[PDB]
Amino acid sequence: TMAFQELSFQSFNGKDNVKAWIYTPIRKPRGIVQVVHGFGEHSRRYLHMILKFNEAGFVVAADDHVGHGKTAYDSGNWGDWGDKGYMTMAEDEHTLRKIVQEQYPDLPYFMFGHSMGSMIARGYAATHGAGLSGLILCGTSGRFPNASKLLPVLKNLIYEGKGQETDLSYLEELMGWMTERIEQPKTPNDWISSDPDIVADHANDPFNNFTTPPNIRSLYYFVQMMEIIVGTEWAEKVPVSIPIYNIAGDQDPVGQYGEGVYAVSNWLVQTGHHVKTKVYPGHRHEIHNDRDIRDEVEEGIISFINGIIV
Repeated sequence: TMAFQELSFQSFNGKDNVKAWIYTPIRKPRGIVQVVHGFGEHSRRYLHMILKFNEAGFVVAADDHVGHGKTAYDSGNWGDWGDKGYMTMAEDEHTLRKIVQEQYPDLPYFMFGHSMGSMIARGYAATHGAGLSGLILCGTSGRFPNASKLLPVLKNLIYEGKGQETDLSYLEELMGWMTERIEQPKTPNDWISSDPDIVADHANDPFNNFTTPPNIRSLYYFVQMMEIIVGTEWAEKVPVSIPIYNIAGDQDPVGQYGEGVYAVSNWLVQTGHHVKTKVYPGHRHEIHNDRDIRDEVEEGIISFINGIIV
């Protein structure tokens, strides 16, 4: 058996080589947690959480998705998720899962996803959820504003040959509203946290994407991933054998300031799932990075997982 590992595998899109890591506990492993990062960030922002999971006895698997992190940094491809459709990221998560479960075949397996990573996790739980012991969603979305609107527009642009073109105005339409509750925001990303130092670190980290907006087909995929997970029509597809932990800050626009986070919990409860929810008052998107609650947020996830393994 192997401990800390660097690995890589070919993407579902057939062109990108996905960079990934496995972190193992020193104690006898009790479970696996697969960590799925969000839009424009990367998996090594999560080292603090990963080490907490390691010290709880959990193996941790994480990759940098196509267009992100070391995957984008090594290839130079920051703006194209490829030509195989919106499930590309969920399929790459499935590949990493099979790799880590080949090394640890008999452990309870949990998936954690933050932001777009919770959208990937939610779609994954509806397509590959067989075998999951638990699902943790952080900073997830309800019905995301303007997403329905851009879907046909982007789809038409694709069939017109514009798929690999880049246009910043579509992302700004999708995302530009998100500082709306913030008095005088210094940056368009101030909604990630009310701590300016976290926003500045996010901006200064070269493995986050501040160079290239995603091209038109990649934006299409993003909006598809937002829309395919909406309502009980999505929730019914998630096996009720998977309990769900749903956490967010109530100043977070992604989840409509607590309302859409509880809407998602309701969709799942309505369809027969066991759901535990926790909304942290007065916090924006990245509750797991806010330093005044970070330890509490991580302990809550571990306590949820321990409750299932027990």
